[PDB]
Amino acid sequence: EQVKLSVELIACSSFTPPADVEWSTDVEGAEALVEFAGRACYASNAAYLRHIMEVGHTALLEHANATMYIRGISRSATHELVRHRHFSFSQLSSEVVVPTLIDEDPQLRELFMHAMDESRFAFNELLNALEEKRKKQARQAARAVLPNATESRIVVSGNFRTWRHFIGMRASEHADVEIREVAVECLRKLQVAAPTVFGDFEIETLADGSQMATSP
Repeated sequence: EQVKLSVELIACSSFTPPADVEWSTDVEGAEALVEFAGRACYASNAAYLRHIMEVGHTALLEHANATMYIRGISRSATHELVRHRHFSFSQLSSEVVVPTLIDEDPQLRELFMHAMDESRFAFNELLNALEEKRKKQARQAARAVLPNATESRIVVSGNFRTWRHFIGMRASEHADVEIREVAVECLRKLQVAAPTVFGDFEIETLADGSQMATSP
């Protein structure tokens, strides 16, 4: 069965100022935390976070964290995701993800889904023969025939700087296609959660229908 990408923001930083500190702000949560961390080194929130980014003191963004639950991401794009070492992961220990270039062609999709069945048939058949004559090891041996398109479900956490770095690298290049879509959907959720920290990124749709994000 074919599944599509679904990214859900499941965690963000909840902020509470210290009682004795004389300080108030217009925003609530992670952006108030980044503002507190900035002022703690020595007008409004959005004006202040614009200045942090302008001077490029991104070490302050490391206090705010966000967690994503990502579904409908292939094993290969999950491998590209875990290459980013400053994230923490929890991965799922049948569903299949089809590349956009194949999905937009019904002829190619029919052939892709046929190959997905072939792999599943080969997996089931090998697993049976392995369990005929320890069974945890029979499953992980049989999994060797499973394609890169196999859907994985992953919980991913990192600070705002780690996110800004992931988006800035993946949502810009072309190359690769799936990891872009993941990065654009992550940014979109982060722009709802933290408008100013992630407002410099501009989401645009390309000629071929896929989206990308760039920053000056």
